[PDB]
Amino acid sequence: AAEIVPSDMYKTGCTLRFPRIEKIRDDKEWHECMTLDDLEQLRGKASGKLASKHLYI
DNA sequence: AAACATTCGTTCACGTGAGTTCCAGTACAAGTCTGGTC
Repeated sequence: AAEIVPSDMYKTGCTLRFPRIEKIRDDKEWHECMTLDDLEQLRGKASGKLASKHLYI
């Protein structure tokens, strides 16, 4: 997703911008899902934008 | 004088380069489905 933005249609209080599926993980169990704490940490890490680090070459 | 070896023009098979047709991979563009909010 491009970023995480506030919303009122979802329980987490936030929704993704431009979401798309990259892979249906057949190796991850259901209990390995993200947690609200991790989502809050990711949201606060870079002001909601999911692109933080710098391209290198 | 008679027998054997060599040479020559011919013949066949097999291999390699250039032309033509057909199909797969690639590129791009448009269509279709979806997401989010105000």
